[PDB]
Amino acid sequence: AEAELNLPPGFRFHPTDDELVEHYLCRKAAGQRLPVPIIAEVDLYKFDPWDLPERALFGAREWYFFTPRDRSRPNRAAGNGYWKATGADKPVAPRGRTLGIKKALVFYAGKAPRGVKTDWIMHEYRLADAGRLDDWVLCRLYNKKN
Amino acid sequence: AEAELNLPPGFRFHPTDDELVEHYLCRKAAGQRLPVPIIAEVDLYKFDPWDLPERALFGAREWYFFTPRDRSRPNRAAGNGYWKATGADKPVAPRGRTLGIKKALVFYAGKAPRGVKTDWIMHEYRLADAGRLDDWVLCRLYNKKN
Repeated sequence: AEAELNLPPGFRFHPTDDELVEHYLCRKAAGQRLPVPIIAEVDLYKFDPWDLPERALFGAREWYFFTPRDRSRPNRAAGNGYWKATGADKPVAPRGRTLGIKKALVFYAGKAPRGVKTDWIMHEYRLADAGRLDDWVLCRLYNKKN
Repeated sequence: AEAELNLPPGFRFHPTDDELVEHYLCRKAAGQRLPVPIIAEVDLYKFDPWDLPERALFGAREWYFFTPRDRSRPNRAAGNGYWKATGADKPVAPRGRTLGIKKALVFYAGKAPRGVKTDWIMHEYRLADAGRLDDWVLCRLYNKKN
């Protein structure tokens, strides 16, 4: 939607875990210029997931945000519901002593534990004692039934 | 590997079905210039899949070839083995009266039916009476355990 501002057909943003952490999350936490300004900044955990694509700077099937928060926890309260951890923190280990951590979540609309599973999924990527701060995480959102 | 000749990190070839058919297979069968010259041409069904990435013009996890052949069939003999259909032809219907067909295959090394399943997968994309010829198909190859 502004990954539209350059490319030949079939080319699009489809980073690896090493790339998301190394050239996006890392740089934002080090106050480095991003390779391109395509990740929207939002107070994400204040939202219901269906109000999120709003709002993203690009994307049709999946969306990318910089939000404030994490530093390991099953769950993450948000909007009029909560996110529930779908797996374990997964080490993401770029070249340096840089260390990322991705975790997968599912939104439940409603207050715990009487919440109901939706098809909204999120991958939260946090700098997990890498090096570069707290402070920012980088999230990829999307619905299972696209 | 030469999708390397341009782009910002996390950007790469990751086309949709509509895009593969519309701007790649279609153009090759109409003798139109490709948006970029990144699809290798090979006599694919003469090969064993592990000799294919050779050979591709780019790619680390998945690979794209233009090969001669199809026009619907469970199976496709190839190399010292055969490909076996993993599902049904799937309509791919870009904007025009253009109509593609993707089908999914699994290689079995060995002669039928005493062949043994490998983790090589292939998506064959053929122009299925679209419009533009026979003649070329467009294949995406990759191993399940990357």
